[PDB]
Amino acid sequence: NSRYTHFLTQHYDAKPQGRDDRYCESIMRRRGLTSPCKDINDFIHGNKRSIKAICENKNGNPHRENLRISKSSFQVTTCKLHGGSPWPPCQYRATAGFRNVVVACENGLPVHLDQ
Repeated sequence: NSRYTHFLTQHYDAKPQGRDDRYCESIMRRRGLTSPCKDINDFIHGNKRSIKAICENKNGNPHRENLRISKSSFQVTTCKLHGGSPWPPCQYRATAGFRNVVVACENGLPVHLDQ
């Protein structure tokens, strides 16, 4: 698993078209993160197998206490809440970045994104 499933719902979108403010506003609503508005949330893009592989030597290294960092870089879109209210409509500003990602793994599956 349930935590791996939750990780995908909250943090994975394979192939976005736009990666702009409108995208953030749409996907945050679709993934159930707007009641109340989540303040910051990252979405990782690309192939699911590469993300799972962070949990193995194939695409990851030990990081800090009990986390793992990816060897490869990923396209990641950060959505940051704008305005002063916790309640909809939730307005977001998007950053379309590219970087290594840090996760915690359990039984070989990512279950938490650091962020």
